[PDB]
Amino acid sequence: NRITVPLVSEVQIAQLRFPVPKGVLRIHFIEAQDLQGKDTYLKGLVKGKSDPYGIIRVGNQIFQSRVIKENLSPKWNEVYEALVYEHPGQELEIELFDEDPDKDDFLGSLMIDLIEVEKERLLDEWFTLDEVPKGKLHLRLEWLTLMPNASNLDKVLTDIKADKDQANDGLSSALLILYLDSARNLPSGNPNPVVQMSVGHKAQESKIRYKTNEPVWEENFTFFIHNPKRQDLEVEVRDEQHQCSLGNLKVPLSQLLTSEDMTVSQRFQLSNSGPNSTIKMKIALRVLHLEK
Ligand SMILES: [Cl-]
Ligand SMILES: [Cl-]
Repeated sequence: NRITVPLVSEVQIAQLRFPVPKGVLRIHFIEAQDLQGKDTYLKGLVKGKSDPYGIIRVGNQIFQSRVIKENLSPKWNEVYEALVYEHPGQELEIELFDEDPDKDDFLGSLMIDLIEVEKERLLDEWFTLDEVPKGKLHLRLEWLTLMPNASNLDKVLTDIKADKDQANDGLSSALLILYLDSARNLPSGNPNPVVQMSVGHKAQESKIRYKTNEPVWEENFTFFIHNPKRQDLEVEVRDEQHQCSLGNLKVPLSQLLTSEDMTVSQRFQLSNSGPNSTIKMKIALRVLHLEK
């Protein structure tokens, strides 16, 4: 005969690791001057119709500028946003081409070291193009860091408004980083649950889970955010089998602006779902900031 007291505690069985951006590089693709024109043997009629455009690379992210026609001093005035991760020796790569009817001619290249850009926070400079006889490109580079509070949001939003360079998909004042853990007690008692997350027009999807009302995903996602004060995270759970909804969740990102470290982590009640139907997530907001 015994009286038994079990000594139980929470133990870390394992650990998921996901990459996170070290920051956001805002790239102003402004203009070039004195680019290489098209060669001829003797001088003649015409000078050669050059139509420059640029390809910009940061890691896996690629950006393509507009083609401006018949001009060796192109003026694009465009702006792109690239996520930057820890990756030693990583560079901003730029190649300029002439849009031709056949093979597009090469108009020069540029390779800038990021950890140099990070160090400078803000550049606004002319660079002499590499691998060409002549040509210079005008860039303005902003290295933006992640802040764990909304104290400076108001100013970046006004800067976004004042910035008049062309942005294909607008500019961002924040990143949304979230962890999709699992869901409980989904409808019917099975479906093949899949989650679709969106902020406005940005959309991303989880993997499919099969024949379960208790799906586990353990996936992480990152979204560019235009304006947290306005935008909602929309979460829809669907049955891949029958393409219908299993419930959804709308989360105004403004709620995060007033939370500790702008992060909430909880079980969320699903609407348009069963009773006690829920989804477990972590959701964090980080405001993009240019400091000195
Ligand atoms: Cl490239
Ligand atoms: Cl995005």
